[PDB]
Amino acid sequence: KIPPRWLNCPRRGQPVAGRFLPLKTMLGPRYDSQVAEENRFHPSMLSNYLKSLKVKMSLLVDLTNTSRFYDRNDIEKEGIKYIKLQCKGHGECPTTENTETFIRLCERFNERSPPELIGVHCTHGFNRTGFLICAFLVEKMDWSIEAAVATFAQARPPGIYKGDYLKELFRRYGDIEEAPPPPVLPDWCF
Ligand SMILES: [Mg+2]
Repeated sequence: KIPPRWLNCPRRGQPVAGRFLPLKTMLGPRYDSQVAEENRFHPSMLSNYLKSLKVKMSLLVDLTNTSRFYDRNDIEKEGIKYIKLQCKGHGECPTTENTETFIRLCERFNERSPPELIGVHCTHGFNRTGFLICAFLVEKMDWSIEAAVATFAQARPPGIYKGDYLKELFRRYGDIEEAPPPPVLPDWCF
């Protein structure tokens, strides 16, 4: 069955720090009977959009822990590197090991010229996706965690919305006492 709350979720956010493109998961043609034409998001739709802007994606990081949504070959056949990065389950935020894995991978690709984007997606494109992007911005790009979280909230509204995720990012990179409460969600979520 298609994931819950996916149909109304925007396919992509704005790019973050000129490098990361946050996305919800694509769903291949296997789900066409459950998804109306206007709401589809096959992998081809992402690559055709990038081609239309003369933009290349160097790497797509899939944080879903499943291969049931789309065919990784639809990404790889276009010359985009595909990585399935398994993250801590049970609703917990990504571990320090997961974040190191993500940073080790993305640092091999973030400095290409000409510039290319790194796509990042979980099922919906907000919590695991925003957590790992923020961790990279702080650890490798020297942004403050306040700036990272606020930029991700404006690029992919409403941003990270699990309060435990926000608190863990501030415990790791700032002052846990200053972590913001989760945002109030928009009506489309439910
Ligand atoms: Mg096909």
